[PDB]
Amino acid sequence: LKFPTTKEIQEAVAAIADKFNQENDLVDRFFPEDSTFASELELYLLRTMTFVHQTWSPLAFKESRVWDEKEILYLGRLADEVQAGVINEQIAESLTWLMARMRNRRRWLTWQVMRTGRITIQPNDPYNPNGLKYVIDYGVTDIELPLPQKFDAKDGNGNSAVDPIQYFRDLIKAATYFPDRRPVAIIVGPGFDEVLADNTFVQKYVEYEKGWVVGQNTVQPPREVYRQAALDIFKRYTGLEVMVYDKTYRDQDGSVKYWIPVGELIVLNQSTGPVGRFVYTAHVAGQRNGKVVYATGPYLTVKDHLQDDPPYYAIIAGFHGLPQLSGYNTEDFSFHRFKWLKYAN
Amino acid sequence: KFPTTKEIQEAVAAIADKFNQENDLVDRFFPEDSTFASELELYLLRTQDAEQTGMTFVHQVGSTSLPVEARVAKVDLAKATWSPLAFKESRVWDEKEILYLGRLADEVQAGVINEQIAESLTWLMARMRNRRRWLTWQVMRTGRITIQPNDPYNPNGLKYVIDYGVTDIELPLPQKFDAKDGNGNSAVDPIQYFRDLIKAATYFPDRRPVAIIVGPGFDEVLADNTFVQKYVEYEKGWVVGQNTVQPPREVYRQAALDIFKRYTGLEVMVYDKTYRDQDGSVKYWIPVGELIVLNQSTGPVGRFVYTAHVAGQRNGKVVYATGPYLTVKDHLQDDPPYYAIIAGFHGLPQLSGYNTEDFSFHRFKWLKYANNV
Amino acid sequence: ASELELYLLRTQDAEQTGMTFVHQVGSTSLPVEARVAKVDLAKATWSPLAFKESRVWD
Repeated sequence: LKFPTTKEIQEAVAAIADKFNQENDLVDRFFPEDSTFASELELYLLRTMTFVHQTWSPLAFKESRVWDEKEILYLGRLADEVQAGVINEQIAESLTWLMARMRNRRRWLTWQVMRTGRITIQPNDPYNPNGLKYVIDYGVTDIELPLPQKFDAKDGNGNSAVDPIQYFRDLIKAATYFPDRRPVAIIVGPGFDEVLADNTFVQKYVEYEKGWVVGQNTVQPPREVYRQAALDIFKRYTGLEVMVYDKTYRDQDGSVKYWIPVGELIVLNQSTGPVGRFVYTAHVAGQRNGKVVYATGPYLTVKDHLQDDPPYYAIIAGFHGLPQLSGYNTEDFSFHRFKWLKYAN
Repeated sequence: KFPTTKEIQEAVAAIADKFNQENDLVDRFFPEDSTFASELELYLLRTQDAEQTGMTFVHQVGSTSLPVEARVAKVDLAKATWSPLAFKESRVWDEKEILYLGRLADEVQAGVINEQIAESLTWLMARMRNRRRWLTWQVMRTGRITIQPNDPYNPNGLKYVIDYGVTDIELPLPQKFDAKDGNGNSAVDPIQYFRDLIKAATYFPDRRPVAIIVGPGFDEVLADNTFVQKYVEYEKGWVVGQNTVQPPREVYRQAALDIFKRYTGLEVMVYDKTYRDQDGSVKYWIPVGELIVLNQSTGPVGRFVYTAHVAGQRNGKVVYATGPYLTVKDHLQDDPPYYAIIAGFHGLPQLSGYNTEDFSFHRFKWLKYANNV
Repeated sequence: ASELELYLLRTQDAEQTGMTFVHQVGSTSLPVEARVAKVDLAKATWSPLAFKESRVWD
């Protein structure tokens, strides 16, 4: 008996989405969920006095994985009486892998639109069959930061060239007049402290406080300490937050890709909280027996091909999406909120 | 969220009526006809004239009649090897614009979709008509039909070389018209050239150039011909030695086609029309320079034939449609997101009645001289 | 609708004829190109303006 329950499918989709939103994350909180009824091909948006009296198209994606329906009716005709409970487990595992690659897709869109700014897709991706390309602009003043010189440059026994404490101090001085240019929080998912451990300017400044001079009392400040002390040291010196968030990536390559770039950093300066938006847009569904309706959540339903002489059993959680950038300024058209320097040589 | 089907058929008939209200040369030459057959006989046959005259017999009294030589239908016994090339097409719409118009036309879903319906129907009718024009003009300008994937309606390469055995589809020009000699003069009087064609056709019934077709301007080539220049000089009574010194080029251009049509007696017709095949360069069916003559008559040559409609037949014994059709395809439920309509035809234009006497048949020929632009 | 649809893009001409799609009958289908009309184009850039004006006499 291949009978699956539809309200129970909605409840299991609710449980799977509860598990998906259970694993919460920073980049999810930057570009959050939103569901409108009108797309109108509007992606790059603009958003930013109680008087005393007397440019894109919507980029969409849906998911469906096929299985062997002959294997399915094989097992469902063999295990006859406990068919429903045995098959609902496979329904659960199917919805698990479904929601897994779906959340990987949405979160993929978010970290791709952050660390690179733009979104262009290729036919060469094995994630998708066809891969027809579509490009989306950015609208930011500076997509990335300038550098005087790189950070993993060595001189002597162990020393890094430029001090990011002194450089962000100079940014504090230059942004005292304009507090929108002062970096509020820095974002680093994978490892970033091997260069701050190289800074014997900074290790020397720490042992100035600690009173063991590198030539007088101690011999060599061990960089393995500074690999997990440099966060507290850099925060004590400059005075901004450090947040560490990193995930895996399921693709044909199998290489676990961090979503923050390895090495350098990610910087916000203007504000704190959600930058931009993910926009759920409308799903095409059944028109109706009556009249039209647009889906307001990622719609999910089942497909049986028992009736069809070419058989294939699958399921689809069909919906359509849209990425939204940050609310642009009403003073200039380029709107800077995120930036990042680059020393990944 | 869809218009009516009989209203869509009436609207497509209205668009076809607006299309056919605009006539054409090539619509006059090859009017439509329909067959349930598909054998695609490459030639019709009709030949019985005074150039096929014959006469009765000198027979004596009281003897047996000397009978008729029956060479006509005996030589007419042959079989044709050709196959119809059916031309069918179907637009489609992305589901994004379907939902876009379902949202944007929440107040009036009828008209804002019916305008797109009329646009798609009329543009598809125009593409069909220009495909038929391509077929007819392409066979009339070369004698044969050839296909390759280089031509941008053919991504596939489904190529079918169809020839019709016209004897000399083209005409020898020893050189072009406007070959410059002396300082600069003409190589050949075109009118004296056409009267040489008549002079060769003094004994021949179907070599005598009756009417002529040309797409673009060749009149500047006429003005470069010092023969036509001297004709216009004698026409207005001017003398380049004595009366005038230099008339313009544009007196010559103005008087050239007039003096040509008056002296040669063949009707010059101009039917340059328009096609680009996704290349931007909208071209004329006849290229520049070279021109197509007719030497049999002026009248209908050939026949456009509708090949029978292949379709989902019915429950029982079948019958096919007899002209261009239309049907819609709704995929609002299906997994690939689209909507589509389809309206094709199955057909082929056929040539005229061949001569039943011999295999030779040539109502039209063409000569090439476009050596400089 | 005040569509702000400034530049109309309607190549509805006999100049843009193309041809019908040559296809082998009996074989599997191949539709005609709807991208010859349009595939993907951005939004229209206009500020759709307005005329309103009022007469007056004392």
